[PDB]
Amino acid sequence: QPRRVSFRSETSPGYDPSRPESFFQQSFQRLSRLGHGSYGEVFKVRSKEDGRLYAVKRSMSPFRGPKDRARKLAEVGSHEKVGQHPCCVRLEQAWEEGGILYLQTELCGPSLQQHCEAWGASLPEAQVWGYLRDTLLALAHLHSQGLVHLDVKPANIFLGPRGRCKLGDFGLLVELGTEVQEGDPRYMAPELLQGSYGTAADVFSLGLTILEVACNMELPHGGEGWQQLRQGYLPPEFTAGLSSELRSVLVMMLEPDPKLRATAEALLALPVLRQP
Ligand SMILES: Cc1ccc(O)c(C)c1-n1c(N)c(C(N)=O)c2nc3cc(Br)ccc3nc21
Repeated sequence: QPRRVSFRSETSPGYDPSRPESFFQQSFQRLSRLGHGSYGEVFKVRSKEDGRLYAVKRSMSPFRGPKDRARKLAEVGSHEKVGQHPCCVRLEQAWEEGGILYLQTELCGPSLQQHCEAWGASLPEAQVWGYLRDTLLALAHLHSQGLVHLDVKPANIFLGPRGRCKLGDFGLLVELGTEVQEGDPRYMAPELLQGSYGTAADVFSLGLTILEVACNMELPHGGEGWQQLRQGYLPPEFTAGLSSELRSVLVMMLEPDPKLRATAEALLALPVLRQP
């Protein structure tokens, strides 16, 4: 039986409990599969209730134990803490059935990773600035409530109409308070190695995210190149095309010291990052 999942109607017309098919198969029409992996499968679906378009992600295998169930269900809780924000993916409803967790969110466009692969070059700075502003707005929303995304990267930023984008994938989100999972080392803030976790980590990740898409550069997983991006100076070989304004903003975001690194509110207050 399907049960609703929320951390705040735990018990549908298109779904008959007498029928043996699952709630997902009975109340949704799978138009296409947006992605699949160890996390499970993501489908572009049309709801048989209101007809609007949504995206539903389901886990791959049933819950192994209580720890696995609580680990997967924690994403729903983190998504609720974010709340409704124009630059954050909105969660409609979440439910479990047969040890499988389903998350239904609004349908967004392609991820920033897919867009940059298709463009096959450095993104135009006009597109970069808008994506930097929208993600900073999302980060400022999370940071104001004491939340750290910890996985800001092109794959977790989804494009929208008119050059807008939304932040997604809150599985690694933690609430700073008086349980951290491993993140992508290519976008890892330098202080995370020493266990210093704070909202400043997201700003550094977005800095490397923008640096990657604005220069079409592959971020290193480790080594000397990993250090060079974290010593306070930018690599001149790929940052030549960057404008003086964008380069200065990246230097602010890539400050190795968390105490000195600028905040999302401070960056958004700058005139270059104000909505034109
Ligand atoms: C389904 C879902 C649940 C929770 C959550 O936080 C997010 C961001 C989503 N979610 C979307 N709302 C996507 C979209 N296009 O609207 C979307 N596309 C994906 C593509 C790949 Br490949 C892998 C995972 C994806 N997860 C997605």
